[PDB]
Amino acid sequence: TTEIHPSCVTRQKVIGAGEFGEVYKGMLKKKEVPVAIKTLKAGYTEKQRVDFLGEAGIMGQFSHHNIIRLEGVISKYKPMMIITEYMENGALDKFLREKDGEFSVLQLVGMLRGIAAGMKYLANMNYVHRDLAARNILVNSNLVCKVSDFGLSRVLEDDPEATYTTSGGKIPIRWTAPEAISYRKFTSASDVWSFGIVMWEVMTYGERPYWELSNHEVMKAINDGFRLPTPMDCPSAIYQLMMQCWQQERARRPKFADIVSILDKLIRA
Ligand SMILES: COc1cc2c(Oc3ccc(NC(=O)C4(C(=O)Nc5ccc(F)cc5)CC4)cc3F)ccnc2cc1OCCCN1CCOCC1
Repeated sequence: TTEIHPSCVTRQKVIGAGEFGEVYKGMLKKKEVPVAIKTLKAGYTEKQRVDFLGEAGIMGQFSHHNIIRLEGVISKYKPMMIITEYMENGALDKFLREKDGEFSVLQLVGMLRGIAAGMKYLANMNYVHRDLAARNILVNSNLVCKVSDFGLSRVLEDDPEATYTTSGGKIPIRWTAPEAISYRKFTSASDVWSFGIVMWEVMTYGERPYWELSNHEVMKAINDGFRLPTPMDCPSAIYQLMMQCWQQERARRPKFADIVSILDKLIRA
């Protein structure tokens, strides 16, 4: 994992903030390159500093067009920084809502193909995402979609003195396959279930899955056999692909390799 020299980075503008810390737009110096810069909140524990840097090391392993690129880290000075390629259009779910109705079906299917190609790469690396959702897909100015994991599932509001703490990150119920909710059996096939949910987010221009249902209401519906309905102006072939992703038996779900091929074929026809 590349350590970046602080003289090569300038922070220009905060573009997001929370209890993790902040995200900035900045430049990385060759002509300079725009970057996102994620910082660590002041007062982190040694566990948080190690985890923060450990996540950057995980991201640095990947090298794919449809996976957010890590330029490097600043770990030797404060504030510590994770420095990534900049994605002009931000998160996909927000982007689609801002662009409601403004894309052709072919363009939306192209976004899904890019996400699937990133996931196929992750699957071939034996990496299970566990939080595949449009909020974790980033969009650049050319509308290229790239897989990321900011780590929202691993922010914990546990009291530092609590008797009971969350172990192993929280799970996004509306995005998670049934065998992963029940038995914590997370695999690429449970990611494929999540991909089907992303397909529905995309074809609805960012509707919240099951929005009228509580989390328990969602798990009951799925267990009763309910599946998200066909969005208006969703082609039949795309909805069939969604339904295959949502097969109760994980062995019957397509592989990300298959999804990429299926989407490629539709795009050429
Ligand atoms: C808040 O706004 C933005 C945040 C961005 C961003 O943030 C991050 C996302 C993920 C990570 N990931 C990580 O820190 C990690 C990760 O992703 N690991 C990982 C794990 C698995 C995997 F497959 C890939 C990556 C943990 C390391 C780090 C980030 F800093 C990265 C790139 N571009 C961004 C653009 C943003 O707005 C652009 C302007 C949008 N406008 C729209 C219109 O309204 C105004 C705003």
